[PDB]
Amino acid sequence: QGMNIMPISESQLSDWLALRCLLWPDHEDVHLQEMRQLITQAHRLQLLAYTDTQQAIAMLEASIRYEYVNGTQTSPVAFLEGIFVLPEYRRSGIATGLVQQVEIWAKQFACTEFASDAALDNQISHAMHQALGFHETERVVYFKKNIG
Amino acid sequence: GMNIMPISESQLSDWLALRCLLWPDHEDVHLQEMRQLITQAHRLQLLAYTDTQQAIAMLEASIRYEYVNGTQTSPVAFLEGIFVLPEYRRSGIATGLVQQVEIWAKQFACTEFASDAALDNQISHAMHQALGFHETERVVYFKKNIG
Ligand SMILES: [Cl-]
Ligand SMILES: [Cl-]
Ligand SMILES: [Cl-]
Ligand SMILES: [Cl-]
Ligand SMILES: [Cl-]
Ligand SMILES: [Cl-]
Ligand SMILES: [Cl-]
Repeated sequence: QGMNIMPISESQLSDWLALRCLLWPDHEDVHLQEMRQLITQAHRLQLLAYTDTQQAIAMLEASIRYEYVNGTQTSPVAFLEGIFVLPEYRRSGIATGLVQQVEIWAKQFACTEFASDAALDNQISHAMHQALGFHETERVVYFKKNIG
Repeated sequence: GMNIMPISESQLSDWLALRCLLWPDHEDVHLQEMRQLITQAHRLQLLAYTDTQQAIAMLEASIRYEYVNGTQTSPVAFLEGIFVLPEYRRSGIATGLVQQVEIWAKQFACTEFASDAALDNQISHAMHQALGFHETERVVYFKKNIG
């Protein structure tokens, strides 16, 4: 009679896409191509939260990382790839419940650290991360060049 | 006539000495990390030597198969670290060290060469530009404990 978290199945790709496009606006086929791979992967977790009326109101994606993640001292570590809750549902703390499901899952992979990141100019994401129990570790500038 | 060479198991001394300046830590920690690196196919570590066979620069790099911020390809080469003695920077040995990674990376089927730096290390940012890198993203990292 409230909210409910579940790992995403192929049957729920549309509900996943609808929220995923709000988080990361992009071409539908790019999303779907990625979504279909992720659900076959053991090192990936993707969840949806539903209401009574079967409305998908939140999603989370996470991974297990074996390469060095900034701010960490162990490997592997869990990593938050994306989380999105509809505004009307933020005060419900379903985001806390989603995060907690990753930790149970990450514990299976012998992880003791759960990392994430956010754009430097997105302070709201910084406030959200702290509200979920994350603390800041490092601020980083990324560079790259083409290899000719 | 500076010479750039991959680091052998008998050059830990020169490597350690430059590696300690770049990342101050304790010797036995460095050393056992260094010994592991040498055997790894996805890793490259170089030293630059002068005429007098004085070690004046070092570089470490890796191939990354997991997502690196700012890139759109996988895998990518990644600059793990680079140090040139202050006195030898004006010689552009850092440039010659980067080039050796690219050749190595090309031959690993990479097309992008990524790196990062602490936000408060503007000198590194100036150095990355000097080496031909351009900025892709600025990012804050977070963490919480599980067990
Ligand atoms: Cl798999
Ligand atoms: Cl359903
Ligand atoms: Cl959210
Ligand atoms: Cl980002
Ligand atoms: Cl190997
Ligand atoms: Cl330098
Ligand atoms: Cl860093």
